[PDB]
Amino acid sequence: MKNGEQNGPTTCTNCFTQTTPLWRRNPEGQPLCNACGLFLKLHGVVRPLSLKTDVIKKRNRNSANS
DNA sequence: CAGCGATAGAGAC
DNA sequence: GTCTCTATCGCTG
Ligand SMILES: [Zn+2]
Repeated sequence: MKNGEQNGPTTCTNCFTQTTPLWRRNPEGQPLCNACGLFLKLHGVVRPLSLKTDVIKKRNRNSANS
């Protein structure tokens, strides 16, 4: 609905992180951030969310031009 | 033109 | 030396 606010802040229902380069979701339609959706889907087992970090290593980019 | 999945790399001990 | 975790890329419609 145009309010652009499901609630307001699209939040990871698994780790509450507001900072992420790509928003993922759970096969059940629940929103996830980058690592939760990528890790939970790949591992398929509960996980000490304590591995979570508010600091993300910025990587380079295989970009250039041509 | 934008978004997503899958794969691969690096670090620490 | 090995294992694990996470992010970015390329491709398509
Ligand atoms: Zn998350």
